[PDB]
Amino acid sequence: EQESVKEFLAKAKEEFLKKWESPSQNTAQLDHFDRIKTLGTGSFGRVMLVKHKETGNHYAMKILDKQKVVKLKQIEHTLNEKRILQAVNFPFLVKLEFSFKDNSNLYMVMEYVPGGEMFSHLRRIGRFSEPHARFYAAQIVLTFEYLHSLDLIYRDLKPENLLIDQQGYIQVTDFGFAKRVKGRTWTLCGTPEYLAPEIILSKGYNKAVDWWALGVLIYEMAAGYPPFFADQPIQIYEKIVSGKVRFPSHFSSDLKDLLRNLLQVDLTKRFGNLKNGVNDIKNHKWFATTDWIAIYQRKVEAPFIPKFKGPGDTSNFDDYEEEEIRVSINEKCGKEFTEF
Ligand SMILES: CCN(CC)C[C@@H]1OC[C@@H](N)[C@H]1O
Repeated sequence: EQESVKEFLAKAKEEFLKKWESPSQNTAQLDHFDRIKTLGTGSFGRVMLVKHKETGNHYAMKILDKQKVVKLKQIEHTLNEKRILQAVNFPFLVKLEFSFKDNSNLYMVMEYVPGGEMFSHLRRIGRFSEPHARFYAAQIVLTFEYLHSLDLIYRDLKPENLLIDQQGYIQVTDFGFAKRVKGRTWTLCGTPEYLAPEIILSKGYNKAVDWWALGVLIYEMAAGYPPFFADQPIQIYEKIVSGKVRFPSHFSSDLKDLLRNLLQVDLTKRFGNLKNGVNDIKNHKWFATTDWIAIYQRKVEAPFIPKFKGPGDTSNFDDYEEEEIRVSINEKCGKEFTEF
């Protein structure tokens, strides 16, 4: 690589390691914010729009119930997410602004991105043109180059985790499965449609699983549906391990060639995991029109700008039942979350 790229990544790792070894803790509290609206809900918690009472700034507050985080690997993942997010810095990653805990919950307060999830926009339009898909894919390539150079694996790439910001660019959210890994790792995690074969087969795996998931994401953006789907996960898994994929006729030859090399079932032959690393992807013909420095500097005009009215507009997110944020009189699971 060029010396400027090598020095950029060396400085990035220096800055990450300093925050990694001295994590920030306890930088706000709950009654510093007004609650506005629930933006999403899951098995362990929810994400809410909030407004800081002194500054008037809007944020996305993720709330995790400590008593639903029971398994050893669930606790490990919860601690991974906050330690990594407070240490990273890159143009296409959502920024963590505050974190804290109380008797019942863990809290991560992020910048609020009002344009909504890529998933919503993709399902509304049907599919993205190849130049449109390529604009988003280039941002993921640069983000994985950054994360992998810090010895981080992301492990949750899917359209629901890619938010579109006020300039039409991607902000990646949800680091719940992200982990710092020297060598291999073994946990079964991720959504079935995006899982690489070596996760399904219970092997020790590495950063190659993120490049497989990029292949799935690019296919889904350009086709409108993912390459492997079925009603039961076991059926999805059979398709993934088989080594077969059918491409729509409208795909360009260059797109098909890139996807065959990302959706390579043999991890030792998969693009992103060869001796030239990420540069086999950056130099592929499908990316020949991409100005990689212009993308990083956000100087390229985006395919579209989301419609919203201001920094507190919630019209690009959907409606959920509004439930209490109960905080018990007694502390729960204090020992497990001491480092949070
Ligand atoms: C932090 C790990 N868990 C909570 C125990 C949450 C999962 O992380 C990835 C994300 N999509 C979510 O479902």
